Amino acid sequence: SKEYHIDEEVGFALPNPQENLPDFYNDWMFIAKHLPDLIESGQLRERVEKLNMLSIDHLTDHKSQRLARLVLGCITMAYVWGKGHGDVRKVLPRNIAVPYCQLSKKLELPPILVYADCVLANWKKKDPNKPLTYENMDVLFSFRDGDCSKGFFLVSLLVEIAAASAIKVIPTVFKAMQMQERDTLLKALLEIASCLEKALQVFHQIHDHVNPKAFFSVLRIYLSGWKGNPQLSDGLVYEGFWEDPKEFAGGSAGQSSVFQCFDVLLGIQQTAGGGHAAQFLQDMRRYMPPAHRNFLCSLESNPSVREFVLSKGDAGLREAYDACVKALVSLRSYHLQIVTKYILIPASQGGTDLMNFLKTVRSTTEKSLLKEG
Amino acid sequence: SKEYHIDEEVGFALPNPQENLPDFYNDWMFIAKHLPDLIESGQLRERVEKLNMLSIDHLTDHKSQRLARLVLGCITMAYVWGKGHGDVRKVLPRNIAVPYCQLSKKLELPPILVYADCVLANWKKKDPNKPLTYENMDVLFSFRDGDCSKGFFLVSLLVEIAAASAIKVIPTVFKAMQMQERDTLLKALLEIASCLEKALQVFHQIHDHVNPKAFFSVLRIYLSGWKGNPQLSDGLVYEGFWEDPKEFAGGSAGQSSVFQCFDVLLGIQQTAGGGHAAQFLQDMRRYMPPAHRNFLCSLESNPSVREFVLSKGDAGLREAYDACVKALVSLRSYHLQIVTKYILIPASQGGTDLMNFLKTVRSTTEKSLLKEG
Ligand code: HEM
Ligand code: HEM
Ligand SMILES: Cc1ccc(-c2csc3ncc(C(=O)NCCc4cccc(Cl)c4)n23)cc1
Ligand SMILES: Cc1ccc(-c2csc3ncc(C(=O)NCCc4cccc(Cl)c4)n23)cc1
Repeated sequence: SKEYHIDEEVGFALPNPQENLPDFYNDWMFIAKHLPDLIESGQLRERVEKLNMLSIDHLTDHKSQRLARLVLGCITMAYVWGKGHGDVRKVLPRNIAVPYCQLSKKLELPPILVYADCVLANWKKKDPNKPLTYENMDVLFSFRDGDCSKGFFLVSLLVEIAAASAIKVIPTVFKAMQMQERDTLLKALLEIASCLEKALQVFHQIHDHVNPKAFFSVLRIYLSGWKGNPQLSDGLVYEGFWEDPKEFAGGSAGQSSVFQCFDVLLGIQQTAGGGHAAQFLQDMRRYMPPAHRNFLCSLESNPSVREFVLSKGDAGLREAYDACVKALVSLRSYHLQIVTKYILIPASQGGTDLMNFLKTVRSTTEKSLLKEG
Repeated sequence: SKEYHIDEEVGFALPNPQENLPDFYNDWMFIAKHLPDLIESGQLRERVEKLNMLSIDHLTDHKSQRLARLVLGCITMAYVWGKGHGDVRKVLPRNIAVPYCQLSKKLELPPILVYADCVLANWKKKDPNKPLTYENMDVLFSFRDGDCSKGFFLVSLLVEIAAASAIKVIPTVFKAMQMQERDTLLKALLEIASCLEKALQVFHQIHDHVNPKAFFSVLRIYLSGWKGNPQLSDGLVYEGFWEDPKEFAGGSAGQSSVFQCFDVLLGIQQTAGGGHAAQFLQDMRRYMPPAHRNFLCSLESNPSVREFVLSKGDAGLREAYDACVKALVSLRSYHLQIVTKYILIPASQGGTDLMNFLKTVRSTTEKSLLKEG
């Protein structure tokens, strides 16, 4: 762990995200901040075309250009979708698309808003001395008023932070596998399982901050993409950067590195002969920061912990490994239970495909256990 | 150069491939060796459907179970595509599917024939002592008679080898970036550039040995997979193993580890952007020997050569870099020249999707140049 951009406190989240851009990009910042207003009042799209072409070079360091990608991503989502009710836009203005794509190419990310810049790069502590707890922090950007995006992004971010506690351990696991020290390894697996169960609570204790009208709410349509989307059948033209419409997938927490990482570590079959599930999740790595998608790979570069633990005929080891897998099914489940409270409930007078997707992943997790319970 | 299985003399190719399996696997070694005979006669699908389900216990050392993969592989393509005319099989026999997937999950490869299978692990020396040259060499397997097998696989392999002479220069490039030895880098870069030049020269001098009407021969039908293939809507069933029909891509020379690794090294980033071709080559990585994707990624873990050369304001070093890109572009252009000559022209008396895919891969290589202003 050196140049994988995994922070030891906040994990895959961008630590202390920059919340102010150079004055040069104030018009960008303005539209972005006042997203909820500009949309409902209708002038957003106008205020977007009002923008002249700005160069991205004044974005000197990593963090600033990161905030830029957030600012522009939102602006883009706001522009494409508008009030969200159906008035789409098939062409993104050159004075936005060109900077967006240039910077997007630079940071190695598709020119669409992703989990990495919408959750992990979209936050700040209120009082910089009080710890990272919900009541001490806030988002930087939301789409419309009462979309609960504050709570949605913040909790996910909090679960993301909570998982970092286990990342620290990973080298210990691979090292303890190499030098062949059962006791250290077993010890370390329990510690991971311990941290993954710690993540369950931040999920439990903090599920209070999303309103049952959040899917059916204005969100979800703002995180919608233009890949296989009937509304932009062929994708969005990024005017002055691409002669042709390009398709990019929308938002999915499949772009959260955390869960993929431990899916990999524990050898949970996430390539399992393809299938929408394992395949989707894979090509969702293309939407992760180049350093994180790189860390993921690197884990598979390492030998399987699952193949090791099997072969040792070690009861305490299996249980320890099972304890981690149990921790994931627990996580996936409470997530799934929370999801059903949000899809067949606000289906009141497409949403069942997701229900399957979740369940196939969770199932692949469950089938990984070594004691059937 | 460590645990990546990159032979000093033969690159990514299997060091010295095993010709004969263990005595046990003779029910297989027979079929595959007499495979052209058995397709035309229309007895292949039958002989396979009446076969002993030999267990994978007796194939042990690396060279053997890779030969096993090749054998089982061709057999599977023969059994699915039949004569190459219409008639198709959607299910693979328990007796041959199960030991194949047992060996596939074992060797961490997908249960389809691969470039690594039928090019890297498919050859021999007629005269064991003398150099690796065309006439000195012959393949181990084929599908039909005059089906263009030898030349295609052999020329590929010979270019793959020719290119490998550079893989050994890779560590220096990263050492010279670390120790910061400007001269050493420039030198090592010119050498890599020259290795690519030499491989194009090899391509020139042996291009003929590939049969002029190879694309249209049954070959392409036998190298067809079951991923986004209309003919196998849901993909092949490996029954006994997985109850569901599973989905895997047919052979593409985008599984050639060398070409991808020079893309990576020079920072051509074919694997970035999330676009159609971007996601493809990234997915083809899963169809490479495990030892090999790891190496590809290691390269990706390392600092960017392109970045380093851009930063230094060093025209000599810039030039030596371009030399490499030009050399990789030349390599691709000549390839595209012969692809046009073999596939476009004879179409008259998908054919475009292929031409487009190659062109972008070439274009995004040509675009990686430096000295432009
Ligand atoms: C509380 C409101 C939430 C709802 C309604 C919700 C809904 C969903 C839905 C519908 C999917 C499948 C569609 C997709 O993203 O591809 C999903 C996937 C996912 N969600 Fe959430 N989610 C919520 C909160 C969270 C939180 C707090 C986390 C933790 C960071 C999380 C992590 C994930 C992950 C990792 C996936 C990918 C599926 C997997 O790996 O199993 N979600 N979510
Ligand atoms: C002259 C006979 C050949 C023909 C007709 C031919 C045709 C093609 C076609 C149609 C593709 C795109 C389909 C795909 O693989 O996804 C392709 C890709 C490719 N071919 Fe060939 N090929 C030939 C010989 C070679 C040889 C000898 C090599 C050297 C190993 C080579 C290396 C590649 C590579 C690396 C790709 C991936 C795309 C790229 O890197 O630009 N080909 N070839
Ligand atoms: C840019 C971005 C990406 C992922 C997340 C995120 C964090 S936690 C989580 N679970 C699911 C998602 C997600 O965005 N999925 C798409 C569908 C969907 C989106 C929002 C609400 C609903 Cl109800 C359904 N997500 C947040 C932002
Ligand atoms: C399993 C396997 C994979 C790749 C190769 C190979 C080595 S060099 C090269 N160029 C293209 C390919 C290739 O097979 N691509 C598929 C399209 C195609 C192109 C030309 C002729 C035909 Cl018959 C088919 N290829 C050989 C075996």
